[PDB]
Amino acid sequence: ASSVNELENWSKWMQPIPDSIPLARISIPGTHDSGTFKLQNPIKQVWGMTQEYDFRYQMDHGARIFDIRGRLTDDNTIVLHHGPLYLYVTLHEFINEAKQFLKDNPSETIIMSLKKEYEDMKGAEDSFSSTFEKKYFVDPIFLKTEGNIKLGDARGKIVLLKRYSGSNEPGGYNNFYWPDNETFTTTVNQNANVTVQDKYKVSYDEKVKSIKDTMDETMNNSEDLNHLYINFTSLSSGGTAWNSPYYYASYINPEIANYIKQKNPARVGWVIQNYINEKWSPLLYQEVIRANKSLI
Repeated sequence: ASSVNELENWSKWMQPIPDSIPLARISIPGTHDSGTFKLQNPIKQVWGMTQEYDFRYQMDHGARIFDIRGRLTDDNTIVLHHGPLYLYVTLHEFINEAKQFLKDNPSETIIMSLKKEYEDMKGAEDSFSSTFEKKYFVDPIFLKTEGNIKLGDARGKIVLLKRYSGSNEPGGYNNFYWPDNETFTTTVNQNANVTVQDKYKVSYDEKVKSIKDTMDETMNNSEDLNHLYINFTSLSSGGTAWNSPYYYASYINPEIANYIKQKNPARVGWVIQNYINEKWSPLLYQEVIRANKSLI
């Protein structure tokens, strides 16, 4: 029906968006350190938890991008980690969850970002990349197309955003530089450029500015279909005393959500946040999705 109302369905919001629009152009809600939701021990919670609900919950709240951090085991499987902390979640669990969501809502697509979080468990046969490629990537859900991937091709599939080196299988978005604690720009492939604001471990003030300035850039460089803009709102600092990603998220989330609503942009980019829920005032993920009214 191509109605703007259809964006209101957090479980089917990409449905109204045209097939020819590059994913890069679409404004997408995403979560940071997505697999940290099973942590219960208060110490590991004030240190590693960045989400409080599961993968399926996150997706039903609009999230389509996932920050998956892996670790190679002796059993030659990949499990989710957060630093040296074993998250009681596996890659199979995530993919399993992604497939069931895509089964229910085939109009949707989920973008999976994969990074190696901790060193290979001494005893594994293969390396991290080959193990991921032989055992998992080989599954059909994974889109094997490259370039400036469009919505139409990715529908009902999982698009990879490689954040590991050593790939030997075409598919998704190639791996790229990505320097530590910074905002930068590079080229993914021959059909796409990237701009990433990933200033984690920085002052609350410097962070908010960095988010807003990167968002202003995308706001004005809106129609540039060949440009990726990944804006991380997530922020971590020396916790153990109200300095947790949770304290920051409670402020930054409504802050940015309002900023979006107020500005009413045509493009906000790929906004990767911590703690996706229904507690904060304006709702970040909702404003990000609504900014796609432009494409309709």
